[PDB]
Amino acid sequence: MPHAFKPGDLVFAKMKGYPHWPARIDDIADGAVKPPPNKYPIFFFGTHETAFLGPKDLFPYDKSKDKYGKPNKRKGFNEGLWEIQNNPHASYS
Repeated sequence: MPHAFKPGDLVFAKMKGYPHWPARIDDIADGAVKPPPNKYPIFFFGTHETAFLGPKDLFPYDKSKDKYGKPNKRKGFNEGLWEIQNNPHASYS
């Protein structure tokens, strides 16, 4: 049975106006800005952008990849597919 989301989990993350996007739940570094309550820091692969999202926009990667893990025209998307498949826990700093 599923647990709550935790840093390191891989997802497709949904934002208004964008396709479901390969992403991870990030850690928050010491001294770094924390997310709002009930929100997680999402690191989007490919773009390497962060946004704060709740579980309603987070689709676990293993269950979702056959649907959402397909090339997309949008900038950064296909780089993002490579990252989540090939080195999803690397530093992209």
